[PDB]
Amino acid sequence: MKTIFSGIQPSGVITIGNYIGALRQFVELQHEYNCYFCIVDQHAITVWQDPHELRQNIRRLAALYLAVGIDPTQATLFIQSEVPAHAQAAWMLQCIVYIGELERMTQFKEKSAGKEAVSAGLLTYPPLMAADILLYNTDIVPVGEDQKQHIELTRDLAERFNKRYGELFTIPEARIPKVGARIMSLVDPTKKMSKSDPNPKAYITLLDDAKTIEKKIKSAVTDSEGTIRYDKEAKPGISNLLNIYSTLSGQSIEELERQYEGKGYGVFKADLAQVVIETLRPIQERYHHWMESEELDRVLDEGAEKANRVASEMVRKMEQAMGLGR
Amino acid sequence: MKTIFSGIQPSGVITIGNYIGALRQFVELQHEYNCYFCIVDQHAITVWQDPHELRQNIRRLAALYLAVGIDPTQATLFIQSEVPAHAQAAWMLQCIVYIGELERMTQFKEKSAGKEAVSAGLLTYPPLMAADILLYNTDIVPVGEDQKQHIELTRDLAERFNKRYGELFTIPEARIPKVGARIMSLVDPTKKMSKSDPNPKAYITLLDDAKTIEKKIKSAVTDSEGTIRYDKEAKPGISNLLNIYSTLSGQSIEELERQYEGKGYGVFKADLAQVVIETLRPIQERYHHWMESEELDRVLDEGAEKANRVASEMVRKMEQAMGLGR
Ligand SMILES: N[C@@H](Cc1c[nH]c2ccccc12)C(=O)O
Ligand SMILES: N[C@@H](Cc1c[nH]c2ccccc12)C(=O)O
Repeated sequence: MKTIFSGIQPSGVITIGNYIGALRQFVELQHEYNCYFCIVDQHAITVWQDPHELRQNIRRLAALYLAVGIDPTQATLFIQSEVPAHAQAAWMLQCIVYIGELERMTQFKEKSAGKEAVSAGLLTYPPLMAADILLYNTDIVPVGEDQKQHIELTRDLAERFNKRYGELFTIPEARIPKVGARIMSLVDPTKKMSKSDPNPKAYITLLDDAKTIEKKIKSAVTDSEGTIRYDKEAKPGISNLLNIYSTLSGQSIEELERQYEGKGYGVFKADLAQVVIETLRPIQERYHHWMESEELDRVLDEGAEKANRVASEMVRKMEQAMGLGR
Repeated sequence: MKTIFSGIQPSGVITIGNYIGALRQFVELQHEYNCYFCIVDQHAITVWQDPHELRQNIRRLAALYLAVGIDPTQATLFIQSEVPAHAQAAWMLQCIVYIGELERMTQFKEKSAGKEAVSAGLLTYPPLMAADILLYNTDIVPVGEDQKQHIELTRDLAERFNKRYGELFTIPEARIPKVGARIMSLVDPTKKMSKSDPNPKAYITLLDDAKTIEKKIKSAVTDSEGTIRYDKEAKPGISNLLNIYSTLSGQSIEELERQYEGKGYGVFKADLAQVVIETLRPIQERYHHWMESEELDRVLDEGAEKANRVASEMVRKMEQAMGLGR
């Protein structure tokens, strides 16, 4: 089948927005395509991290990905650092990428007006990300609007390498998410929902307990009209809430409007709070079952193992072309 | 015992000056100290390389080191790329080093007034070099006046890592060769002898054949005072020769001076030429023996093994501290 590579920054918290926009759809994709889900812990180290928190967030993320419904026998789930080829191929590519290319990256602006105290990791992480991708001959890389820049560079490195040393890598394509909706902040309906929002009331986490989901939805910003009708502009807040309600319950927007006809936001919010709790419940159940189970490790184990099989043969061929070793 | 780490760039052409200044001393030292001789092929790739050449020079140099007298049961001799812990540890170190430190690196001058098209690996090989040294707890690194700068950085990185994560690394020390024998070039006695000299007659290669040694020596530059007397200033050429002669035949400089009291440069050169030929003879043989012998790879294999055995361990500990993997 076609291959798909997806790197996951270990951070132990993914929003209902991530779930709805991309994650959820993967459970389907994993039968049509050959998926790889790498918990890129080496990339997470480019910025300060607490060792214990990071070690923890790596298990959390794997627990949660399985909990959501990723099948470890169908797809491949693994931790980046337990597959050495990543770092090995990262070095080889660093050697074919020019400094300029990495400097002119619309993300290295992190150098902040004379910071200087920036890890070289920040500057060099793109060639590692190219490795993550290229090592498995991936075809599609499900990234957002923002990442596109990195995809292009890996595409460039792939070809540069191919022409200099021979046809080895597959040029990857940056495919966008399905969504067709987008989940906005509950506190500012114009802004997009994210884990990195300074206000916790802005998002709902797949591990938020009922009491907290109840609390956050009540607070979600609506408007003064008092009617449950879809209106992108004019009624941003309601329209968002309706969007969340609809994708999770399977009921149309037209349907939900008709249902909440002469009802106000008070009950609407109380209803939504429920549909969310009813939807996260099994996930939070399964998740804890995975955090307790030693079967988790056995999964990561065969994950790496399956990944290593391919990565290695790729590096072998890379070292072969470059002229390294024997 | 104490550990000594030495990275060797693959070039297959080491001069009689390198030999006299460092190599020779190791055939002895390898019995007291724990020595690692790493053929840094990953570093050699930061600049344009031809696959065949690099692949070749790696053998040639392994052969050479054994020929000169490195006892593989006593010391460890391995190729860099064959021990993954090097790249792995290189990445983690790139993450605790700031971009400034790498730019203010007095060697990055190869940036050519803004040539811009330089391999990022060029800007980043210092962290790899720190890896190489640090992975083996090495106490001493025999580098010349030229590399000092890099040893300073690795001393720094090592110190930084230890403070953040705890005592793990030995802060190495750069210990130079035994002073007195600084072998200048055969054509310019104020210039140092190097494989990188554009005039072939400025140096003698451990594999230079008799006819070539004879011709280069004869053309060695001398003064007109026509006496075989040591004179650092005034008589540079003769003092160089007297140094090459002395260090090889074991005679004292004065001994040679007296022994030549009423002789000219014609005979002195004819004598020197043969004592050089006599010294390389067994090396050139042992070198060809090793080259075609399949035992070479076996030696390299047990080198990887021994190296990896320690490297893997140190990486495991580094990953532990940084918070990577499981
Ligand atoms: N920084 C990217 C990095 C990344 C690493 N490996 C990947 C694989 C696929 C897509 C992105 C990546 C992100 O968080 O998305
Ligand atoms: N550039 C140094 C690099 C080096 C790599 N690995 C090393 C290990 C020890 C000392 C120096 C190094 C040289 O050619 O000498």
